[PDB]
Amino acid sequence: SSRPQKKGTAHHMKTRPKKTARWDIKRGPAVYPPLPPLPAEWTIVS
RNA sequence: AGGGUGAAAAGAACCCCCAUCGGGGAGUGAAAAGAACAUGAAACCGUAAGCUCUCAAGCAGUGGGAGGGGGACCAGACCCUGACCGCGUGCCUGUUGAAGAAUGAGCCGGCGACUCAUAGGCAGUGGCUUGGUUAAGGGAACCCACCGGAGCCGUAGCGAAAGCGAGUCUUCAUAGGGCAAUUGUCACUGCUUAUGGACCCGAACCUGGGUGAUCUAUCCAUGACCAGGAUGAAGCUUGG
RNA sequence: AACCCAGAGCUAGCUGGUUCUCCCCGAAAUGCGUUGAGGCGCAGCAGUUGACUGGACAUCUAGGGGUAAAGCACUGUUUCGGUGCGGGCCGCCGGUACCAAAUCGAGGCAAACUCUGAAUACUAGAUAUGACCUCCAAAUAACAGGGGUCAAGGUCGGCCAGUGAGACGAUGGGGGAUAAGCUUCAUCGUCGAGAGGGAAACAGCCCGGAUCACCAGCUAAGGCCCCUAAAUGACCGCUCAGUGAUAAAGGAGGUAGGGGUGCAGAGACAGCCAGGAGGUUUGCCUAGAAGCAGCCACCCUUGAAAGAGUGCGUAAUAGCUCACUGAUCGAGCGCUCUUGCGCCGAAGAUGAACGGGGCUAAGCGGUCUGCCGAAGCUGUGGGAUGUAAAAAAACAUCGGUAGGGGAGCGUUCCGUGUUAGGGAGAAACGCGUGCGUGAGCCGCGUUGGACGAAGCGGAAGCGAGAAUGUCGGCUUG
RNA sequence: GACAACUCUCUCUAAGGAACUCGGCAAAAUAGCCCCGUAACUUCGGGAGAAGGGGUGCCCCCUCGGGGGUCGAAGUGACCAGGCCCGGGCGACUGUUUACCAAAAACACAGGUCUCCGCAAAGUCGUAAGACCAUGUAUGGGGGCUGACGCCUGCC
RNA sequence: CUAUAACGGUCCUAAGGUAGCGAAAUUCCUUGUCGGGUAAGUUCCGACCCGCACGAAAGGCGUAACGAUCUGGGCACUGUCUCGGAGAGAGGCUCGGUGAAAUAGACAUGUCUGUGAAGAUGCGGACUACCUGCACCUGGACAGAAAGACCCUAUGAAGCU
RNA sequence: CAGGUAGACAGUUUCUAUGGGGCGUAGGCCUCCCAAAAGGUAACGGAGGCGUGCAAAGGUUUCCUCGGGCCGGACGGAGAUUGGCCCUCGAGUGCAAAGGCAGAAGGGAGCUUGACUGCAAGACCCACCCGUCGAGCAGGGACGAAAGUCGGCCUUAGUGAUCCGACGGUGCCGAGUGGAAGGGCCGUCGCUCAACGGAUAAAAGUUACUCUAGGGAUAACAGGCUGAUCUUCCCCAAGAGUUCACAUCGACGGGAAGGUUUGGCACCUCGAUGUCGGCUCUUCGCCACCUGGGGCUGUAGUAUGUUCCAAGGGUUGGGCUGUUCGCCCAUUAAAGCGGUACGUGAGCUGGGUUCAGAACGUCGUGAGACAGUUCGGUCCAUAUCCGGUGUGGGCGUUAGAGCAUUGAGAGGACCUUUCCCUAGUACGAGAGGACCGGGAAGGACGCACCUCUGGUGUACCAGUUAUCGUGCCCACGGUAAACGCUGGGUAGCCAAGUGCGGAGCGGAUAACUGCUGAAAGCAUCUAAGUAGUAAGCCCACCCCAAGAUGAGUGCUCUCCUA
RNA sequence: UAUUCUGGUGUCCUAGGCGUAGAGGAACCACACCAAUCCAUCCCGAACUUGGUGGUUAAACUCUACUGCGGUGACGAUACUGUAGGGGAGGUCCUGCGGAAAAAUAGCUCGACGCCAGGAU
Ligand SMILES: [Mg+2]
Ligand SMILES: [Mg+2]
Ligand SMILES: [Mg+2]
Ligand SMILES: [Mg+2]
Ligand SMILES: [Mg+2]
Ligand SMILES: [Mg+2]
Ligand SMILES: [Mg+2]
Ligand SMILES: [Mg+2]
Ligand SMILES: [Mg+2]
Ligand SMILES: [Mg+2]
Ligand SMILES: [Mg+2]
Ligand SMILES: [Mg+2]
Ligand SMILES: [Mg+2]
Ligand SMILES: [Mg+2]
Ligand SMILES: [Mg+2]
Ligand SMILES: [Mg+2]
Ligand SMILES: [Mg+2]
Ligand SMILES: [Mg+2]
Ligand SMILES: [Mg+2]
Ligand SMILES: [Mg+2]
Ligand SMILES: [Mg+2]
Ligand SMILES: [Mg+2]
Ligand SMILES: [Mg+2]
Ligand SMILES: [Mg+2]
Ligand SMILES: [Mg+2]
Ligand SMILES: [Mg+2]
Ligand SMILES: [Mg+2]
Ligand SMILES: [Mg+2]
Ligand SMILES: [Mg+2]
Ligand SMILES: [Mg+2]
Ligand SMILES: [Mg+2]
Ligand SMILES: [Mg+2]
Ligand SMILES: [Mg+2]
Ligand SMILES: [Mg+2]
Ligand SMILES: [Mg+2]
Ligand SMILES: [Mg+2]
Ligand SMILES: [Mg+2]
Ligand SMILES: [Mg+2]
Ligand SMILES: [Mg+2]
Ligand SMILES: [Mg+2]
Ligand SMILES: [Mg+2]
Ligand SMILES: [Mg+2]
Ligand SMILES: [Mg+2]
Ligand SMILES: [Mg+2]
Ligand SMILES: [Mg+2]
Ligand SMILES: [Mg+2]
Ligand SMILES: [Mg+2]
Ligand SMILES: [Mg+2]
Ligand SMILES: [Mg+2]
Ligand SMILES: [Mg+2]
Ligand SMILES: [Mg+2]
Ligand SMILES: [Mg+2]
Ligand SMILES: [Mg+2]
Ligand SMILES: [Mg+2]
Ligand SMILES: [Mg+2]
Ligand SMILES: [Mg+2]
Ligand SMILES: [Mg+2]
Ligand SMILES: [Mg+2]
Ligand SMILES: [Mg+2]
Ligand SMILES: [Mg+2]
Ligand SMILES: [Mg+2]
Ligand SMILES: [Mg+2]
Ligand SMILES: [Mg+2]
Ligand SMILES: [Mg+2]
Ligand SMILES: [Mg+2]
Ligand SMILES: [Mg+2]
Ligand SMILES: [Mg+2]
Ligand SMILES: [Mg+2]
Ligand SMILES: [Mg+2]
Ligand SMILES: [Mg+2]
Ligand SMILES: [Mg+2]
Ligand SMILES: [Mg+2]
Ligand SMILES: [Mg+2]
Ligand SMILES: [Mg+2]
Ligand SMILES: [Mg+2]
Ligand SMILES: [Mg+2]
Ligand SMILES: [Mg+2]
Ligand SMILES: [Mg+2]
Ligand SMILES: [Mg+2]
Ligand SMILES: [Mg+2]
Ligand SMILES: [Mg+2]
Ligand SMILES: [Mg+2]
Ligand SMILES: [Mg+2]
Ligand SMILES: [Mg+2]
Ligand SMILES: [Mg+2]
Ligand SMILES: [Mg+2]
Ligand SMILES: [Mg+2]
Ligand SMILES: [Mg+2]
Ligand SMILES: [Mg+2]
Ligand SMILES: [Mg+2]
Ligand SMILES: [Mg+2]
Ligand SMILES: [Mg+2]
Ligand SMILES: [Mg+2]
Ligand SMILES: [Mg+2]
Ligand SMILES: [Mg+2]
Ligand SMILES: [Mg+2]
Ligand SMILES: [Mg+2]
Ligand SMILES: [Mg+2]
Ligand SMILES: [Mg+2]
Ligand SMILES: [Mg+2]
Ligand SMILES: [Mg+2]
Ligand SMILES: [Mg+2]
Ligand SMILES: [Mg+2]
Ligand SMILES: [Mg+2]
Ligand SMILES: [Mg+2]
Ligand SMILES: [Mg+2]
Ligand SMILES: [Mg+2]
Ligand SMILES: [Mg+2]
Ligand SMILES: [Mg+2]
Ligand SMILES: [Mg+2]
Ligand SMILES: [Mg+2]
Ligand SMILES: [Mg+2]
Ligand SMILES: [Mg+2]
Ligand SMILES: [Mg+2]
Ligand SMILES: [Mg+2]
Ligand SMILES: [Mg+2]
Ligand SMILES: [Mg+2]
Ligand SMILES: [Mg+2]
Ligand SMILES: [Mg+2]
Ligand SMILES: [Mg+2]
Ligand SMILES: [Mg+2]
Ligand SMILES: [Mg+2]
Ligand SMILES: [Mg+2]
Ligand SMILES: [Mg+2]
Ligand SMILES: [Mg+2]
Ligand SMILES: [Mg+2]
Ligand SMILES: [Mg+2]
Ligand SMILES: [Mg+2]
Ligand SMILES: [Mg+2]
Ligand SMILES: [Mg+2]
Ligand SMILES: [Mg+2]
Ligand SMILES: [Mg+2]
Ligand SMILES: [Mg+2]
Ligand SMILES: [Mg+2]
Ligand SMILES: [Mg+2]
Ligand SMILES: [Mg+2]
Ligand SMILES: [Mg+2]
Ligand SMILES: [Mg+2]
Ligand SMILES: [Mg+2]
Ligand SMILES: [Mg+2]
Ligand SMILES: [Mg+2]
Ligand SMILES: [Mg+2]
Ligand SMILES: [Mg+2]
Ligand SMILES: [Mg+2]
Ligand SMILES: [Mg+2]
Ligand SMILES: [Mg+2]
Ligand SMILES: [Mg+2]
Ligand SMILES: [Mg+2]
Ligand SMILES: [Mg+2]
Ligand SMILES: [Mg+2]
Ligand SMILES: [Mg+2]
Ligand SMILES: [Mg+2]
Ligand SMILES: [Mg+2]
Ligand SMILES: [Mg+2]
Ligand SMILES: [Mg+2]
Ligand SMILES: [Mg+2]
Ligand SMILES: [Mg+2]
Ligand SMILES: [Mg+2]
Ligand SMILES: [Mg+2]
Ligand SMILES: [Mg+2]
Ligand SMILES: [Mg+2]
Ligand SMILES: [Mg+2]
Ligand SMILES: [Mg+2]
Ligand SMILES: [Mg+2]
Ligand SMILES: [Mg+2]
Repeated sequence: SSRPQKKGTAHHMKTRPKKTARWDIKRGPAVYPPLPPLPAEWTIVS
């Protein structure tokens, strides 16, 4: 055998998970319409 | 190495277990503090009561908490236990890097290491700045009032030096260049530096002075010892 | 080179150890010199303190250069070609198809070659508000400006540290075997000194830099059959090898596609029927060579077609069969590439060993949308440090080893003090639904039996888990 | 007490007989006494207990060893008590030695040879005084190398 | 005749190894080659000489006797062995009495494989495993008994030349 | 007092990196490359130089152009001197290399001494110490008509801090004062201080007699990484093989795997994590030595050759070695190769770490030394845990028991050689001589066993020696360790003795051989579907076995009294 | 003031150079010829020097023209690369955003600009 193996960090570089697919990279958080302005949390009644 | 019964031996009569020791009562005493006696932590050894483990894999915990128990007054809380699920590669040292199969610690409690003196530098605080300060020494014993200006720091530099001096050395030349044309000090506290063992513990050694020949190495004096058996040199006498 | 004592706490650039808490900042493993290499001096890069400053992050322009690429103008190198002085062999002063400089033509190569020559990098200059609340303009919005606050780089010094064994990864290279988790340099990233998520586990790969609380929310990297959070989602293609965990040359009617080129409707491929002749037994060679041991030639004729013969066969013939042609059959078929995914090549030593179970998708490409996913970001509350000099209110900030700075707690003792308090129970010992960022404090006792706080100050034999420490006590076996 | 494995101190083991093993390590074997016999080799002393063989108890009889009988599987019946032979190296020999991992081929040795020393000697120990050498005197005393006996000991 | 070299030439030294021995306690290559002993011989004996690198008082070559010497072979003999067996004692084992030690971070202390400072009970994935004794066995725990004798360092120590 | 002179004696020194051994080599400076177009930059990376030289090779004024082709010219030739045309920087420049430089920095001529004194703004380089460039100013000059140039050299190497001394100068100091001695200052000289930032003026070895503190920051073994070397293949096919590349070989080259050889690395442990052989004891891999089944053959037969599947079993006994290796003897079916830390040292034992003694050869003056040889030479261990082989208790198994079993799972064993029928039949001209299927005897191994043959048999029985007891004879007893010594021996235990075992027209496969048969109207062992077939795999055989917590099923028994 | 021409003299530059063909003699520049007291040749009045002649555009220089050589040289695209990733056992390949050659060809090129003296218009 004239080929080596992948030890330690080398091996990590090779084997770590990646999304190659151009479509999954370009995804993102959903865009939800804004919320109507909400009331005051707690009010003091005197 | 081995300290502390009580104020006082009042150190426990008498009965019981009973060969003695040891104990349980009674009695002494504020207390038994009962002679292995004063406070009496930890390791370690147990005894009892509450919950719980015998299909289980785990640096023993932690977040969640089934079921069961306990002392409450803010009874929806606290405390003990712990069905099962999740997460969780002892500590130190030292390393590019450790859970390491890298070193170190059996466990528990004590002892155990940047100290002191004196100087130098710097910082922080004061005191004086009619410059600052005293050293040894003297002191109603110490401390301390009051002394003690000898010293020391700051007020002029340049130059090897004579020497000159707000200048001076280098120069034929100030022509240029160099260096100068100003500055507090005495304490206390801290950080560092230096000198002494100088953060602690740890060598093999080095030298000086003694002590050893009852062991062993040689010898010296004077004693003692070596069962039993073989073999048969010289020499000597016999005779060719 | 005895022993004991003394100098002696010898000396040890070496190894081990060096004890309370919280807050802020925070490295280096490089260069030079060294009887130096595991030490040290200075520099580089901490911290704290002052003095000057005006930047940094971006944007554009300008400089010089000789790397990457490229090239043959020089220096080498090199192949063949053209021409050839120059040499070898022969003759007798005669011959040739033999080796060869320079130049030409063609074609290359180069760390120590350059007529050329980038990108970045370096040096320099010039252009441009970092955010947030307010005032605001008849005034609303926005814009403009005033005002206020905050954040942000650098040189020179003072005081005073560590560091001077680095590791891998990306990239450029040298040594080595374009071997090594090897080694040695250069520009960077992470680890060192960095927790969290993804990587089955997994210093150095990817995301992200942890003030703290929350049984809230949105996301990054990465994921969505069950173990195990989210789609047993959607729509296109592919794979049949459990490929989906790894390796090459090479092999191949594997398979799904794409592109050229042959033919054909007077019938193309395969099958089946027949023919496959004459010269001639071609010449040579040979005992023989007759298509078929070997050598050379490989034409011609009759023809629908038939090679002086593709293979078998004979001692040599014969014989079988192929190339090619007519017929039959009636719609595709030939030989070429080339992608994608597979197959074989592919074989080790304790036992599935490639996360498991499993899956023809739960594998692989391509496209669409939901969700999960961290200590990142948001939400709601507390703390601290810097502005900063009381607050309060802002804004920013708060990972951290070596290491530096700030703020504290506790122990014994002294001053106040022959203190307050204490046989109406001190110290100590044991406890706490008490209060602190912690060191700890405050309170309580069916223990204990005589001392002794707080405050405001002072001093140290002042804090222990590590020293094969050390002395006692007690285990384990 | 019991009578496992295994270890150790011991006895025995069919057929074989060193095949074991680094190596016959350890075991087994031999063994006294009397009688016969006894090699190479030699420094003529040895070798030599060479090797190898026979006999052995208890009774009577004869002579002062011999004959006859008789038991036993076995008679020096236990204990005690040599295995031997053929070779080679090294060292002549008996001796000495590393207390506690080495007993030898190392050390010694008789012998050899060199050299110093005439006596108030050389040599050794003492700062010195002096002591040893030696109450000796070159057939003696120091020191160096070699190592019986045999053959020798070459060149520079 | 292949060969070898008594014999010559030259070189250099103070001079160039004579007698005797020789694969040896000396021989590297090397288990030299030959002969013997053995069914088979890296040892042994004899001889060759090509003495890496014998040699003449650091003695050379012989040698009878001697040796708890080193080394080869042979007869006798045997559990040394083929290939183990049985027995006796002292332990081991049970019961009563007395009663240690080295060791020890804490240990609730499986296997395979993978990972990892590159050989894991302790991290991952599977697999296997009721709790706990006793007798035996010694593969592991990088098992235990402190400076690693070997290698390097130290401007260490000592002895010796 | 002086000179000489003994490691007899004393104190000390003996560098760093080599390949972390000897040995010689290297250590400062300069140029080029590496060096990634600023500068800087390492390697035991690749090339070379320097430790000076010139009185002109310096200064200046002024003039000039080298080299290389081709041609002419007495000797004279390839090449000397001379003439001429073409190319234009290819020569030169004291000496390396680099960068420069053509009416020049290159060649010549004339005059010289600036190869000056006093200096110096500012820069570059920079840890420091050093190092480099320099406009400008004054003095006194050289050359030049003058402008101007000149503080050595086209540039970059040609060097050495400090202390100390030496010579020449000097308006300085001069220990009461005057002088002197001696010093200061300026100029300069003196080290291969070359280990070149120089430790002193002055310095080598050795330790296996050794020791201390440390680290393996650095090796020796093993582990890991790597795989050059090694081992096993595959690709191409020049040929060989009567014809014929591919029965069998396969040159020139290529592509791999493995991790067993010799290595590289230094990640690993240094304290007591240690190499090669045997003994005992396993176990696993397959690249298959034999045994089972096949394909091809240049296979007639027997026997081969090569290759495919196959690791269930097997793989002897000796002479020789420290050995891995290897050689032989006699067998054998065959006497396989590897891994497991030499697999195995808290299981055993030899060497090896050649420890201290000694001797030989050799090196060294020497102490001593040797990957030379030789003789001698101490490794301990009561098992805590895991792991194992056995053997119990507890508890579970849903009321408690006693028996009998099913069998998930686990193991043991299924091995092999001759000979004889078949048949001297096929096969072959003969010589030779089968496949297939039957039968016996053996081997090894396993399971038992004691009838026989034995071994032991300290239960016993007999002889017998010495001796002391029982009063003495007789006869017995003790002792001669754990039989005094011998001769026998039953039961037990045991083997060399005796038996027995290895069975399967069961199941499913590997290779291979096949039948029907498409995709490609042909063919094809395969795509559908099936048939044969292996010492292999699984059931059957033999023991264990419901803690098989999934704790099974069956039969029976017992649950009183108040 | 212009313009044209000759000679001198510079600066800028794309470095204007060689070749072929043509033009210039009144002026200007040059050679040609002749003689050597200043000076001159390592030999030579060749060069350099002083003083004459009056010949010629032959050489030289000058001016116009021309791509044959020479010099210069794109646009595009490609190689390379900065940064953000991806593939491969590796040697090395690929993508996005930004920069961007060398070579080769297409073209360009027979310089530009200024002062002085001297003629001519
Ligand atoms: Mg490999
Ligand atoms: Mg991984
Ligand atoms: Mg995403
Ligand atoms: Mg009483
Ligand atoms: Mg009594
Ligand atoms: Mg009493
Ligand atoms: Mg009472
Ligand atoms: Mg009372
Ligand atoms: Mg008490
Ligand atoms: Mg279970
Ligand atoms: Mg458990
Ligand atoms: Mg470590
Ligand atoms: Mg370490
Ligand atoms: Mg301790
Ligand atoms: Mg320990
Ligand atoms: Mg203390
Ligand atoms: Mg200190
Ligand atoms: Mg002090
Ligand atoms: Mg005495
Ligand atoms: Mg005495
Ligand atoms: Mg005595
Ligand atoms: Mg006497
Ligand atoms: Mg006596
Ligand atoms: Mg006697
Ligand atoms: Mg001593
Ligand atoms: Mg001390
Ligand atoms: Mg002292
Ligand atoms: Mg010292
Ligand atoms: Mg910070
Ligand atoms: Mg050091
Ligand atoms: Mg700083
Ligand atoms: Mg440029
Ligand atoms: Mg260039
Ligand atoms: Mg290039
Ligand atoms: Mg190129
Ligand atoms: Mg060229
Ligand atoms: Mg060309
Ligand atoms: Mg280059
Ligand atoms: Mg150019
Ligand atoms: Mg250009
Ligand atoms: Mg840029
Ligand atoms: Mg350094
Ligand atoms: Mg280093
Ligand atoms: Mg790296
Ligand atoms: Mg490069
Ligand atoms: Mg290569
Ligand atoms: Mg560190
Ligand atoms: Mg970081
Ligand atoms: Mg990051
Ligand atoms: Mg943040
Ligand atoms: Mg933060
Ligand atoms: Mg979401
Ligand atoms: Mg789910
Ligand atoms: Mg789906
Ligand atoms: Mg797979
Ligand atoms: Mg035929
Ligand atoms: Mg899976
Ligand atoms: Mg969160
Ligand atoms: Mg947090
Ligand atoms: Mg938080
Ligand atoms: Mg945050
Ligand atoms: Mg605050
Ligand atoms: Mg604040
Ligand atoms: Mg404040
Ligand atoms: Mg912090
Ligand atoms: Mg710190
Ligand atoms: Mg107190
Ligand atoms: Mg007190
Ligand atoms: Mg308190
Ligand atoms: Mg009282
Ligand atoms: Mg103290
Ligand atoms: Mg105990
Ligand atoms: Mg017994
Ligand atoms: Mg006996
Ligand atoms: Mg026997
Ligand atoms: Mg016999
Ligand atoms: Mg013996
Ligand atoms: Mg015996
Ligand atoms: Mg006899
Ligand atoms: Mg004899
Ligand atoms: Mg011998
Ligand atoms: Mg002797
Ligand atoms: Mg001894
Ligand atoms: Mg002896
Ligand atoms: Mg001796
Ligand atoms: Mg005398
Ligand atoms: Mg001797
Ligand atoms: Mg021999
Ligand atoms: Mg040998
Ligand atoms: Mg032998
Ligand atoms: Mg020799
Ligand atoms: Mg001699
Ligand atoms: Mg003899
Ligand atoms: Mg003796
Ligand atoms: Mg037995
Ligand atoms: Mg006993
Ligand atoms: Mg357990
Ligand atoms: Mg690994
Ligand atoms: Mg493992
Ligand atoms: Mg765990
Ligand atoms: Mg064990
Ligand atoms: Mg044992
Ligand atoms: Mg462990
Ligand atoms: Mg040193
Ligand atoms: Mg020293
Ligand atoms: Mg000495
Ligand atoms: Mg650069
Ligand atoms: Mg550079
Ligand atoms: Mg270098
Ligand atoms: Mg000159
Ligand atoms: Mg001037
Ligand atoms: Mg010159
Ligand atoms: Mg000096
Ligand atoms: Mg005087
Ligand atoms: Mg005077
Ligand atoms: Mg005086
Ligand atoms: Mg005087
Ligand atoms: Mg001067
Ligand atoms: Mg030095
Ligand atoms: Mg130096
Ligand atoms: Mg010196
Ligand atoms: Mg020795
Ligand atoms: Mg010593
Ligand atoms: Mg290991
Ligand atoms: Mg082939
Ligand atoms: Mg290391
Ligand atoms: Mg150990
Ligand atoms: Mg196979
Ligand atoms: Mg045949
Ligand atoms: Mg097999
Ligand atoms: Mg097997
Ligand atoms: Mg086998
Ligand atoms: Mg057979
Ligand atoms: Mg072995
Ligand atoms: Mg072991
Ligand atoms: Mg010698
Ligand atoms: Mg011995
Ligand atoms: Mg146990
Ligand atoms: Mg039950
Ligand atoms: Mg049964
Ligand atoms: Mg079954
Ligand atoms: Mg089971
Ligand atoms: Mg069977
Ligand atoms: Mg027949
Ligand atoms: Mg048969
Ligand atoms: Mg029997
Ligand atoms: Mg019987
Ligand atoms: Mg018997
Ligand atoms: Mg009697
Ligand atoms: Mg008796
Ligand atoms: Mg089948
Ligand atoms: Mg077939
Ligand atoms: Mg068909
Ligand atoms: Mg099928
Ligand atoms: Mg079968
Ligand atoms: Mg049951
Ligand atoms: Mg159940
Ligand atoms: Mg141009
Ligand atoms: Mg132009
Ligand atoms: Mg003309
Ligand atoms: Mg042109
Ligand atoms: Mg372009
Ligand atoms: Mg990239
Ligand atoms: Mg350009
Ligand atoms: Mg171009």
